[PDB]
Amino acid sequence: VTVEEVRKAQRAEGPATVLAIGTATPSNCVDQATYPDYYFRITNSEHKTELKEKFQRMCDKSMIKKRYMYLTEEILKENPTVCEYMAPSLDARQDMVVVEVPRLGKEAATKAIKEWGQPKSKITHLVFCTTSGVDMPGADYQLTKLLGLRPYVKRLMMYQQGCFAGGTVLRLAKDLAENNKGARVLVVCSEITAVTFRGPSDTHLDSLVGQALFGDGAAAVIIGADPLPEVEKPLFELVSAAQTILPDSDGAIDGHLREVGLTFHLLKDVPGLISKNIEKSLNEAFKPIGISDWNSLFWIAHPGGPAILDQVESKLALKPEKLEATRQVLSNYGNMSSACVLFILDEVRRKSTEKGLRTTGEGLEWGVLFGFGPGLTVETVVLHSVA
Amino acid sequence: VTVEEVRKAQRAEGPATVLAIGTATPSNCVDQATYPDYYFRITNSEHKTELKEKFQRMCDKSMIKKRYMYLTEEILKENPTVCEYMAPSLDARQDMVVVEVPRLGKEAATKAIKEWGQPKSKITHLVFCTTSGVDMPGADYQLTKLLGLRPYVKRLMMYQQGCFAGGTVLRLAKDLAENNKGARVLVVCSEITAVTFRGPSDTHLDSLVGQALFGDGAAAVIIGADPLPEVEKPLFELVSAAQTILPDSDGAIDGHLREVGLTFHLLKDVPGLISKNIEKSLNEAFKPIGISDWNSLFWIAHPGGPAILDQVESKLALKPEKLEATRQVLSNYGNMSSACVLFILDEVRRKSTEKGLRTTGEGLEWGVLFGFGPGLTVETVVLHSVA
Repeated sequence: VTVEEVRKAQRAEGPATVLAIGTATPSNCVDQATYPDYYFRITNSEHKTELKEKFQRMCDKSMIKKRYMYLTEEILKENPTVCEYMAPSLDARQDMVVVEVPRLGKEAATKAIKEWGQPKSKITHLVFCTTSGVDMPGADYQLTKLLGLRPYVKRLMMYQQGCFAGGTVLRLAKDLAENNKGARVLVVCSEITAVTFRGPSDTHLDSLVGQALFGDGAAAVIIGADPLPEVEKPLFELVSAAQTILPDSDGAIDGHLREVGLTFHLLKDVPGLISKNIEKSLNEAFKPIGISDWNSLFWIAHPGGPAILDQVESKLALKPEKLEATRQVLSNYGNMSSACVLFILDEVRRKSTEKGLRTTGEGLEWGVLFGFGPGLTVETVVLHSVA
Repeated sequence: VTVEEVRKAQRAEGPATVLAIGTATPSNCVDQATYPDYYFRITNSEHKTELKEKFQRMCDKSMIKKRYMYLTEEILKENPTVCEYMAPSLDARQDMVVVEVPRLGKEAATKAIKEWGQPKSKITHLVFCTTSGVDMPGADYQLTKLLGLRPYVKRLMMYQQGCFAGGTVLRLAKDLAENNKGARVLVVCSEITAVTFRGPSDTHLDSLVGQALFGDGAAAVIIGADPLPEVEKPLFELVSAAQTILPDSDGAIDGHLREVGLTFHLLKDVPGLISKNIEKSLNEAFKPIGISDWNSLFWIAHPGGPAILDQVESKLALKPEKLEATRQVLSNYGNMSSACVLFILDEVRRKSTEKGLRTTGEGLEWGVLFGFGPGLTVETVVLHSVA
């Protein structure tokens, strides 16, 4: 037998297809309205009255109503170094997220697999993504053990990538599914802010921004090409996937894993940089297939913060309806990093089904999924809806 | 315009092909024969006679002649916490490797690209792998920046996987190259032991094994499908790629990133586990091809330790010269983790040319590449040589 013959028999035929979506969050629901009172109490910072006033404004303008957090008051009372702005606490943080990340990931994966309707032994690939903690063997191994997947599942562990990774994992699963016949890829993004939670500082307001925006959550997706008729139910098709680094964006967002845990730094105008350059990525993606009206697409954008959405909306003159699904998730979950865009994808097909629309993409044919993160990196995924 | 139409024009035709191999190490060469004297001196443990005696026997049995290490005596003098067995030192270690890992990686990448002969702007994908530190943005961004790759290069950052990742990155690049027409993938593995280096402890001899085996190094590979005639020169073909977790190997190899840096643990007979199970991976991979004689293959195996090679050799009854290239790399470089098999792959084709053999695979047609690591995980890649 020749290599050319193996290649022919080994590869799939059709486009990568989203076959199921499942989501999960911690049980502790934290409402944004009174978070500043709670936050400044548990971090023993109630004497910092002016800084609390600043934080109240941050939360009021975050356009977040609630978040879900693994960290509770009880847990934080047992981990006082985590409550400090900067105290040695990495070990404490790691002990938490090394367990919680794959645990929450399992919940999302179970729901996705349940929707899927196929035996979990049919899962051939696993892409696990997180920005919360690192370990060897990784969370991918732990999840495989918790779920009881086949030991010969082909795993890819994606650590410490940040907010754009939601697009990255789809970009990955696409090539895995399309290049391997019978391949069914379980994608899981799980994020826990226990690694980034910390007390307030008067001279580090960019770190406070994180405390106002980031929430916990996990999302899982099954992806495969050549869907089995009747048995499997396509939701979306992955058409193409691009990644790029924005011009003049060096050091805009930095995150370092230190003895004090994961630190968060903002140096440049992230909303300005994204809105200034995003149309270039839209052109690159959609010019080949003859689309120039961005309002004719159904949208999924990472809600890093409300300012990104507002300025992208303004720059492109998007109708308010376009980013409704995005803003809805931001409102009800906050910024769950890499998992966000998968929650939003789930929201789009939900509202489409509920409204009884022509397609899973709000009745539209083509869509776009955006991830934004450190780099500054922009992930662009072209989507097609299903009837 | 249809999705099906896009897919047909989007994919590549032929098998993923290795077009170039480049390697690099720190300039500081460390002699293994006298390493026990040096190591126990620089870690202020000269008074630990019995332990030093044990370490001398470890080093003598390691079958390593020398290693290359970024860590010099000068650097260790300025970072005393790194010399201790367990002292807070992660920040010091991170400051080192966040820079060195992409620096050494670029050195290897430049060599590969030079052999390749094409413009670096023809690189469409970057797979970067390392077990040495984490940062946001990651080493993949830094490499893209330093090397001057196009901003829209599609990056995959693989952190904290360990020794089996040498096979993982090939499995990855295989799908990226074969599913995307014109795709050319730069794969880079870069490993720096500055994260794991620590002083000796009476009651943690498994950690001491690491100090005897692990060395620094980086390897880079250009991978693509549909090689251009004349201008590009194929070296190997990637036929298939598998991954699996061995039975009853739970917790055989653990690695934890903590405030003392990266720790290393052994709990089970790793050589025994691999040797006992490796033939299952061989059959699973080669029964389809119609091969059952493992001596008809050319071999690349991760030299985790000499014991693994010796027990695999006897278990399969391999002719002694089958693991010649593997042992040669172990002797000259030690265990460079994920980069090892790429050094060995380079050794095989150089050695074959030097012998004037009919193929790049020691004059043979089919070959196998193994990675072993935390899981206990095994990666298996079927290779085909080039005339």
